[PDB]
Amino acid sequence: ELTVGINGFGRIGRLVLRVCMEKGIRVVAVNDPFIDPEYMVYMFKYDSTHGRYKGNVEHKNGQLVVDNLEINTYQCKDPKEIPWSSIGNPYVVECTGVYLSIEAASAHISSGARRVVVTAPSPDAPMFVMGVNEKDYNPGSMTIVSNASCTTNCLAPLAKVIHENFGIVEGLMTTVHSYTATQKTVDGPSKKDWRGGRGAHQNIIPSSTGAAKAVGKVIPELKGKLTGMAFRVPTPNVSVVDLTCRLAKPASYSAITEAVKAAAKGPLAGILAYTEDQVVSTDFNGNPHSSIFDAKAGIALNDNFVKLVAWYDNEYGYSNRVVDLLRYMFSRE
Amino acid sequence: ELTVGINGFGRIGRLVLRVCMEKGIRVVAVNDPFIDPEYMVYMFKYDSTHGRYKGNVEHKNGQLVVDNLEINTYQCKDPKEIPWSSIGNPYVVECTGVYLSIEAASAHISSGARRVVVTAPSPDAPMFVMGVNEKDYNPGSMTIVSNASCTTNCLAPLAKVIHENFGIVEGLMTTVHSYTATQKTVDGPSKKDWRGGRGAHQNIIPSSTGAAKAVGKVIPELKGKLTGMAFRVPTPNVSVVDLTCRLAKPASYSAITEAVKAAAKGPLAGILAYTEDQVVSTDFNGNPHSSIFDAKAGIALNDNFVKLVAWYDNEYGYSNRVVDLLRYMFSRE
Amino acid sequence: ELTVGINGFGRIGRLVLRVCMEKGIRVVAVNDPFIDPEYMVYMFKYDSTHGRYKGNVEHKNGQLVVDNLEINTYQCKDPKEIPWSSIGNPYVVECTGVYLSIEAASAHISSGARRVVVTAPSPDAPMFVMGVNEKDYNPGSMTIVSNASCTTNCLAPLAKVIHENFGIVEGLMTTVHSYTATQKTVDGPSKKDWRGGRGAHQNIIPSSTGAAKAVGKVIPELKGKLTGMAFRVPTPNVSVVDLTCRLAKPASYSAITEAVKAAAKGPLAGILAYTEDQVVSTDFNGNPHSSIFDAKAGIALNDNFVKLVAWYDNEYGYSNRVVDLLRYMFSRE
Amino acid sequence: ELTVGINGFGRIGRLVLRVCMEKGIRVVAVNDPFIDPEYMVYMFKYDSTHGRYKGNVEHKNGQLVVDNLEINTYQCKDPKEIPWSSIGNPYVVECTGVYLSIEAASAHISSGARRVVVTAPSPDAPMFVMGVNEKDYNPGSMTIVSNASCTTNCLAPLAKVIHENFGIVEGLMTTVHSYTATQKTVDGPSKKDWRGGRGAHQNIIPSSTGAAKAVGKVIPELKGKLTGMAFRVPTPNVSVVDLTCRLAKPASYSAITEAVKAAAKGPLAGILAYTEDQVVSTDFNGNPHSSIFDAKAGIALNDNFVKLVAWYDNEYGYSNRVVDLLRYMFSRE
Repeated sequence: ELTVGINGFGRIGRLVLRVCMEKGIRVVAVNDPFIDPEYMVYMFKYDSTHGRYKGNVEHKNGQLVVDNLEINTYQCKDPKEIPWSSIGNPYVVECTGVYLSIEAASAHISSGARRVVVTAPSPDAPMFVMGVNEKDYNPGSMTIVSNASCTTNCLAPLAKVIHENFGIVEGLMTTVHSYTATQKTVDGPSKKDWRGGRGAHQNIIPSSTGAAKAVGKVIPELKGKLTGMAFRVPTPNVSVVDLTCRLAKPASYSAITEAVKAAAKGPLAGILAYTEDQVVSTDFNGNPHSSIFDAKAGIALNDNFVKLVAWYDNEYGYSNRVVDLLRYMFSRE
Repeated sequence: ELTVGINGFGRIGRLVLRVCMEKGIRVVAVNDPFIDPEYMVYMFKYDSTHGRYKGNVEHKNGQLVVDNLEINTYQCKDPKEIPWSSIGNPYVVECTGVYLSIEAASAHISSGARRVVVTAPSPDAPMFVMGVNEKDYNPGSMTIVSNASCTTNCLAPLAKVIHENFGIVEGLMTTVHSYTATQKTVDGPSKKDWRGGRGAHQNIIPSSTGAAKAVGKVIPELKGKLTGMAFRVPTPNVSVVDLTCRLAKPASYSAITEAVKAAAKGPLAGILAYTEDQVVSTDFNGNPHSSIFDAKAGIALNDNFVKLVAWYDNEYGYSNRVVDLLRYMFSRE
Repeated sequence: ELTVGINGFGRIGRLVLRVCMEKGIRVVAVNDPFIDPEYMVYMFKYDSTHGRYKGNVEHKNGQLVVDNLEINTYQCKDPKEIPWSSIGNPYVVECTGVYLSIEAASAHISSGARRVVVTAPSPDAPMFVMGVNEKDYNPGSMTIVSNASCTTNCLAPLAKVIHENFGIVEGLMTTVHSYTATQKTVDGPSKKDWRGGRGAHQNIIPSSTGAAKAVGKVIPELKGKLTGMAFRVPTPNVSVVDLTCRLAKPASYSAITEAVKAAAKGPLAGILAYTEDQVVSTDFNGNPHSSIFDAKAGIALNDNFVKLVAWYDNEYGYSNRVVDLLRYMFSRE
Repeated sequence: ELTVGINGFGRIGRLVLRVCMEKGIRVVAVNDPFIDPEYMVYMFKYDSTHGRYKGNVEHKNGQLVVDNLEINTYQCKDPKEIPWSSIGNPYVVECTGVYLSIEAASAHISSGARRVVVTAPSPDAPMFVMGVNEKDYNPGSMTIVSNASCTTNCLAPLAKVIHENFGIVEGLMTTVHSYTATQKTVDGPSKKDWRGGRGAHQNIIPSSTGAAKAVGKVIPELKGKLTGMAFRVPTPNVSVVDLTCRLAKPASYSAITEAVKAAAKGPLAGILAYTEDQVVSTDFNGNPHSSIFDAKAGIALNDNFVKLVAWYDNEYGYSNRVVDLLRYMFSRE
């Protein structure tokens, strides 16, 4: 059926595997040049933020075995050398962060991948946010695709609802974001992101993200109407979007919440959720949604100028969307 | 000369004492119903975020002795019972957070305080931000005063510059704020701020603040043009203001930075500072400024819609302003 | 059958309720003077370290409703005024930390509690560690009992195995322990534990515990042979015991691990667990065991002098034991 | 006079530079293949744990300029290619962690370094702890030397005092240690230290250290009498030694503290310090001592079996000793 190969067994690769297991999608191979099979077992079995894997994990004859599913493993430094074609022609999830362009990722294709999903923004690959524009995917012309960013996946669904109901004249986004693997435990080297080299654990760290502007790629009507930035703070997971926007049509705060509520119950079900509870970040650790609107946290200056709040599990929600995109793409073959 | 009595030996009271020592202002008494003199020594001598006191601290004959300065100590539960009049008639810094109204704080006056500064917003007491409106202080009519909040003290100076140069049509503020003493180490009781009861250390915690709106009290032209909210995050000190505003007159980002730069060098010197360095929060721990503009962290969508970033040491900067206000008030007797 | 009333809805009270639900023990009432029913719902529904409650929680007609179980709620400041006798005569779990002595806790009895388990060490109430000395419980004479401390519950089972196999001549314990509700977010007041007032999140904090010595109360042969202390560190949950002991009979490290392994598989199953994996603290969050021996972390200088390591979820493991003690006590009526 | 070149501008290299400035030792060059001069300025100027550099730092003409001292900079990947001989023949501090053996470090020598101090334990280079065995240094035969580890530098001075006064029959050490640059922000790859790959900020992490055993290299009478291990915890700096030892001669706890006190006031002044205050870890951030004995934190089971506690700033204290070792070595030329 749908079969999946994963390149890179970092945080995304591992959670993607977990999600595939949960959604019953067959993973046929994992490739990582650095992480051997016995070590894969350990990294998958135990997880500091998401807990122990709820099934069984073992290594056998150079294979990763998860709940009796035997998964091939490779240690190729070059995508070109991965034998995708010898193990069916799976969809490939590209999680290394190193092959973002269509040209770079196309290496997978030449080695036998039927299609490729890049788990990061791409300079040129078509970008998709489930619930927003996946229907623009076209199998006739799109062999390599991007699932955008965790952040864009949180903001876009919310921007869609607000724009379609009220009209976003212009918006500026801040994401208060958990620290990540690219960061440092103590002040260390990060030569093209100096602030990002500073102790992740000790600091609030300003960061530049194209995540808000990129919404204009999945919602063309918003091109040039959004940008923003980030603060990385000392939490290990879960992040929050803080969107300040001016609306075309005037909207009471209650009209806004009612619109979001309706979207969550209906067309954006499973993508955008809604809460009125007095929640905090940990309440969304392990939440599969792309975006959870926080009604009570937001505030309006007036009917045309408002600040909207939405939570996202930047690891798990995004990983869930990657698998959702694979499934959708496959339904379109 | 100017003499100072301090009520409450919590974080603010202790740093205020430290600042008084640093600026050579004589503190004649500290009152706290709970913290005995020997314990005062310990709490003042050692500080997890601001380091050890750089001088000497001892207890002797029921007095706190700091760098040979003998300071009286009291343990009164009721301001009315504090013998201010018997030890000169000092200005009193009210740091308990419990006597915010003019009526409540007036207890100090009836017991002999010449004037009172409330180290928190007040329902009715006149509110002042040094560098913004202290000149509206009037000794003929104002015996009880408020130094506003740490947050308002960061935002107001910046809002002044932006408004006076370009005009703020409307603005929405978010402060990413370090956790505080009102918070909890683990999920515990906070019955009129449920989110604030959740583990401070584990969570990004949305919080409601009137700090942005209160800017309209010190800058009347901005009444009704500002509001905002907060996220409390797992850092012990230093916070950051994130102001999204629409400007009347169009302003390039460089025009904005040049205006702020000029204010810092001139009329707002010692209050508002300016940086273009790749800074993070810890870089401002122990900074005495009310607000440090971060040129490179901010971002503009266009000449009329911008997001501006300013740092503040919510403990030390504010404590410095409290003492500055005392000194100014005294210069006006 | 067995029915349970819980006094105090703090971390222990809440997890005890959770465990009772999990093990099918009927809780008939919760008393807390400060936490109202609607707030109880919130505190139980969401948990920063243990995640959302996996069932349903609502408030109705002054009752807490958990998975359709209607639970009475009270707000009595005095145990004497709690109507235990009016709702059957349940076993009472005393979790406030305020009524530790037999005399203080007996208030529950006079108001109708059939028996009382104090979830903390008691100056005089008989103390029990499941798997070690519960069989010494006697329903004829013991109406008020203590479940000791989390720490003692981790150390005692391990000490039992080591003593019975090899003989502990003497031992010194350090527990590296997560911060707790008694600690402070920032340097604040703690007049009979000065170090414990210091910022929990910023500091390694030495602490005095009678937990190791108290093992001599549940294992009489070890009276006078054990003591120790603690370091509180910036983790929200899960702790670790570090036991340095001299052995009577010489024991290779492999002999030691084999003994612990056998104990875990057999007589101490469900109390003591055993691992040889490369684990860290988060791997034991939500673990119900009293003690998980870490084979590879320990180290021996020689056959008679060794350092042994055992993990414990100081919240959940202990809460499980409280309920286990209730069940055992009931089987003895 | 004494001139110093530093290889590697990581945490140690930077603090060593800071210390050299403070103690008036001339640093003539810094080499780092990755960190360019402009970036060096930034990394030295700002420090998350130790605060901003208290002087001036600039880059000019490929030179690092600190308080008007012009320092050469190089970007050589191979020690052999560093022009030590062209800039006098300085002592070289080897801080990369990559050239630990006499053979590897000798590359510095062949390129003109007069002597080399390795800022880490070495498989074969003579190891020194200031205050313990520096007098065994011999310039006739020792061109390459090691300053041992931060941990060994904390334990050895304390062990010396205890052994010389009472006799250590055997001891087991635990160090509760702050996380370091080798650790990871979130669960990531660490193939020869699996536990050390786990999130540093979320976890208590058991770690194997030869630091206690290595004391037998600087105090020969203790060879085979000491070993231990570590727990890495979520603090950015400052660590603590927890030494459990059996004594030959019986010693009251007061006898022990009196011995340490006398050692600190006399022969080990500037190396070992002594406190009876209710201290916590942050109280020692920026402390230059190798070891600060904590009298009140320790505990004795009896006169021959005791647990002793000593703090160390694992970054700054060690860096100070490196420079002290350089100075001592030079006094011996």
